[PDB]
Amino acid sequence: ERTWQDERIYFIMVDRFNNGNPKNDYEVDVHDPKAYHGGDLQGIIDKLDYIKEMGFTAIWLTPIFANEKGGYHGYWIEDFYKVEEHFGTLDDFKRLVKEAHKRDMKVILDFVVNHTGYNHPWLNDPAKKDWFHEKKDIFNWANQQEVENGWLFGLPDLAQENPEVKTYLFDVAKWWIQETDIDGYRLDTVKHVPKWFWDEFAKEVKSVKQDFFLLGEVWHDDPRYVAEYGKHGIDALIDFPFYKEASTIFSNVDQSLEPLYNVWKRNVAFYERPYLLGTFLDNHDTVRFTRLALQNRINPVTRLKLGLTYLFSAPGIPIMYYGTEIALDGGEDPDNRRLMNFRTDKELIDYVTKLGELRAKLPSLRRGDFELLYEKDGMALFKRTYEKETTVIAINNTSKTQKVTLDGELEQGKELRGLLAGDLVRSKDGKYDIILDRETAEIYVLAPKT
Ligand SMILES: OC[C@H]1O[C@H](O[C@H]2[C@H](O)[C@@H](O)[C@@H](O)O[C@@H]2CO)[C@H](O)[C@@H](O)[C@@H]1O
Ligand SMILES: [Ca+2]
Ligand SMILES: [Ca+2]
Ligand SMILES: [Ca+2]
Ligand SMILES: [Ca+2]
Repeated sequence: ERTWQDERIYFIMVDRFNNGNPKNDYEVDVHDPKAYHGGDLQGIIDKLDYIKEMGFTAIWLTPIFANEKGGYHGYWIEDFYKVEEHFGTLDDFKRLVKEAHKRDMKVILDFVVNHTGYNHPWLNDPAKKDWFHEKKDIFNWANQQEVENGWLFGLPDLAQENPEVKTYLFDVAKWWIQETDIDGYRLDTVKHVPKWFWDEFAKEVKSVKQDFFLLGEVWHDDPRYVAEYGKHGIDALIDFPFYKEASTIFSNVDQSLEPLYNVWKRNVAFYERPYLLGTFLDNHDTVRFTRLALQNRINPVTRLKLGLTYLFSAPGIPIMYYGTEIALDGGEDPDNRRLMNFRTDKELIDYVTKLGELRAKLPSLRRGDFELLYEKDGMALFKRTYEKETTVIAINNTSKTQKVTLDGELEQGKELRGLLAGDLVRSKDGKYDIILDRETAEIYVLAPKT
């Protein structure tokens, strides 16, 4: 049966994906990095087959609720019960969900509880003074209550301690679920909101949809800090510790993969559900992984193939930011949120398709254990086993041809059939000699000798 461990997520910033209706292009200006660029819900529906053909099983949309001026990204909300006018209507969104569901795809909406836009009407309502915390900047970030009570980036910080605010938020959470039949929320700014709140929130949204999925963004690289939030009703967490290592290691050649395995081991140590961690090479808040490769003066296509190979073969829930599949460039926010281009070379689109198909086909890649057999200076072998399937993931992140011999770590008398690139390694006297040319990868299934 399908579980969230089995899912692959395609992550989209609505305004920056596909402008499928030019008639809602209000003040659009593609040459202003802080304007709306036109991407909308019709654009998303038009590309669902594109997304599915890459092997993606779910989509995550940045927030669709009406924003104030300047809020192209969706995080400066003006009305919690309205679809943003640039993106479409409520009916256009219900059709998106129906069309995703027709293709067996899940829909995750980005959901904000922490704050409103700078100019939300509530700020003028004398009866709403107590809906917001005192207007203060966050200074001591080691003070968790200051982090929870301060105005993040000057954004009006909602007071969940007020039961009217809490009820409003639960009410709206439940409404979108009941009205549009979405499958989950990606929860923004989870660490700026107190833990007791998430326990109650979780209980509310699953009371209306038993299997409703929550993915928490807890922006921190310490897994002990992040994992505490999984005890408060949030199913899955964004893996910033994975990201930190994967972005760095795969953006240049001749770098050790071992820190990624320690990320795993630490995930098993600290989290209740270590397969339910969202893994990624970049996102809408980081520099593009392509930019990291460019900065290192090295071919980004090659870097992405190795990184994506790891992403689609390691534990977790892969989350691929729109544009990864065309090596879309971009520096810091807002330059990491460039309009998508659908008319490029297809090399990475096809590669990603292969990887998504292999992750779907090979249950060891979704549910297997995860063992490190060998790692030296970027040359890595991993093993995964699920029931009677054994897979070996070989990533040569070195600038040399590498030969590694396994002798004991695999059952003798068999062969490793390469499913990514067609390699074949037969057991010779109980040994498997694995050869990979520089900056290549292969995913092998252990099978009878042919
Ligand atoms: O105006 C400040 C800031 O707000 C938004 O940032 C988001 C971020 O994208 C989320 O993933 C998360 O960390 O919460 C933030 C606040 O909701 C905009 O995305 C950003 O461009 C802007 O500077
Ligand atoms: Ca449009
Ligand atoms: Ca608006
Ligand atoms: Ca807060
Ligand atoms: Ca080693």
